[PDB]
Amino acid sequence: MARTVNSITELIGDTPAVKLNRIVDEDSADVYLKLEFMNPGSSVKDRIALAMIEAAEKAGKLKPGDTIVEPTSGNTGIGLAMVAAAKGYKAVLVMPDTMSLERRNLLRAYGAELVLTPGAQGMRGAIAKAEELVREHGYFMPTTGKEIVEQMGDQLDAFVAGVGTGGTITGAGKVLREAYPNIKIYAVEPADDILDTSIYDGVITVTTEEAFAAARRAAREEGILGGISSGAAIHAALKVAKELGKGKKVLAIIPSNGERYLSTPLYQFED
Repeated sequence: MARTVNSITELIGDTPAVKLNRIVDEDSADVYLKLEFMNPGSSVKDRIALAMIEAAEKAGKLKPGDTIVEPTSGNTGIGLAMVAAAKGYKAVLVMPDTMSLERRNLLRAYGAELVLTPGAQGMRGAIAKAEELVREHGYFMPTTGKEIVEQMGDQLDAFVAGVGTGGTITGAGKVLREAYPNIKIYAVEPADDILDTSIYDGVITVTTEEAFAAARRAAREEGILGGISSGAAIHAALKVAKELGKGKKVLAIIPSNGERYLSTPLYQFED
């Protein structure tokens, strides 16, 4: 059970699922939280970062020590910086200039080179700058479901995940529906020629207030400390769980750890 590997990237994935025992009413289905912050980069985005780079390698678009440019932000940026370092690639991350000095310290610690774009232009601005760098320098610019089946075994009634996890949802769903034909999949979002409906059955909207409440509660009562998007998923999972009722099972994705959001109002206290 104690494992030995050749690279930290091999640690990405196979995240554990923890059954909730206190914040769930006696009437609800059982709720399980898959902790993606258990990834080496501490977020579900370690997965997409690894996948992006492995696709580039498989496609012969990358050779040892090559430079890769990528317009990115948030947890995906951290994931790419870590993966690039472990793989030996030189990462040039084009990111909206909205992060703190310490975040830049983190990214640079992995050897990533940062190119900061206008904060007000968001990703569009980053994307534009990256395409610019490519034309000037010629830089190269480029499992969750399986794990869930293994962990949930023969039964899973509902799957819940934030829209911030994007393709993770999209990809895990194909596996889940095949293992659990009757499963319902819900995409969770901030309150703020046949159609394919396979990605999700319904959208669940959660207010920042509801999100804060759920994350604070799970942290206090279960010792599970997630970020804001995590509180939203928890609230959604509890909601769905109440409708399903006893004997049923719900699993939700916890994308990141609260330790990365201590400067936000999430765990802000009076003093």
